[PDB]
Amino acid sequence: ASWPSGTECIAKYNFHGTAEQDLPFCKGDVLTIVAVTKDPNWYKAKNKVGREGIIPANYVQKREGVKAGTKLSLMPWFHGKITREQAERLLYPPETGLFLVRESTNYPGDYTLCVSCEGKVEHYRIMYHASKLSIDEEVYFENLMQLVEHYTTDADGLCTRLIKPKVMEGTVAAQDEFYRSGWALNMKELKLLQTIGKGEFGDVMLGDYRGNKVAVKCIKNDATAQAFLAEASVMTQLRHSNLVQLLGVIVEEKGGLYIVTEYMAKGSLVDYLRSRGRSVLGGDCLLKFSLDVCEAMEYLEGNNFVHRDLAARNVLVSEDNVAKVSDFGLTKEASKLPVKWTAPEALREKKFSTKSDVWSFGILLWEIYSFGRVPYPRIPLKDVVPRVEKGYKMDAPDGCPPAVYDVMKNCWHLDAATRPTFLQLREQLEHIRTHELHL
Repeated sequence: ASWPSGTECIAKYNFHGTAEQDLPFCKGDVLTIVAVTKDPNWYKAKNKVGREGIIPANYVQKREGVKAGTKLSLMPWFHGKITREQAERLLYPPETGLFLVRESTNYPGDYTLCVSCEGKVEHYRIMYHASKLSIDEEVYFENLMQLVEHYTTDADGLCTRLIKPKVMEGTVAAQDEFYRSGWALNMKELKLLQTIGKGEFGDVMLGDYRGNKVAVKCIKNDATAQAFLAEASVMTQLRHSNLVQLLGVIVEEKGGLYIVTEYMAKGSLVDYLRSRGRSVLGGDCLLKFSLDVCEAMEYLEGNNFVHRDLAARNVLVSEDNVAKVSDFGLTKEASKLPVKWTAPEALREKKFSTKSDVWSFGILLWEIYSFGRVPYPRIPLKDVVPRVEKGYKMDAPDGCPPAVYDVMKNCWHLDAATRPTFLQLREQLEHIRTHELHL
């Protein structure tokens, strides 16, 4: 079947054109299909700037979503909860360098490396502490992939170096999955310029990819890389003008895992507010930011996703002032959470829902109209939930429009079901804007 009009394809190679009708393009460029020609090998398509022309199907890769199934993985040789004996069975015919990683039955929370040395299969314990992996407690690693790169390059103490992986069955190489779905990027074209932020769950760096500024993120404490997979996957499925856009994924076999994202020149919404402040940001600007976030959220709810981590810090601003939700690490379909932003039922119940997201939206608005100030200002972090559950609610910020504050309050009802829908939030923020109840 030919690619329907509107299909997106990423260029695998540079195309210089064979005829005058042809549309040239560079490797990595995004092409939107217009229509297939009389010859299935060529399509009419447009580039980002809109220019149309003919291009070869062979040269482009259809871009599509990737589902982080329970079988999707970056470690063929990883076998999850496999038992010692099982590894012995999986590794029965004595082969030097035949290895496989499994979780640790023996020592809970850690992992175990299993190798076939000399008619025997050695089992080395991999300790997980302070978010790092280590066998000899001399060399540490961020993930099991780097550990395998290492011990494959040299035995470095082990009875033998690793040579051949015992590929678990059902494993789906995420590297070619993201590759075939048009989301794979090349490390050689990425130059990491500087670190924009070193956070608790990941790092973000400004970079240069094929000439354009880009944001690169890596995820901490993710030994199996599943946090990485989960975040990348969901991102390949999100497409809204108020959601930070995924540009691609970078997987170095050594173990460096990165998520390349559009660059947002103005930094987090928190900072933008604090820097420019009250004397610069008018009411329209503040309401405009609220609507931006609200639409992003209505989109997520409409696609059955729960953000679970909505806050001014996780909202970035582009060069021309468009606020976009970012940081989709905790994003999952209707099911640690930041206490000051999370709804009571959410911290207590094991399931999260859009209604908790709405609660967080309420908190975020307060952040917006407070110009970055931190939630629950004069209260100890150990009183919040109990005070809140005892009906406490922050005071409307200084100079906050009463109508805006009522939206906040409406987000803070203790009975989740009574909280507004994101569409109802948009409608009310629009009702406010329409009558200028914010000016």
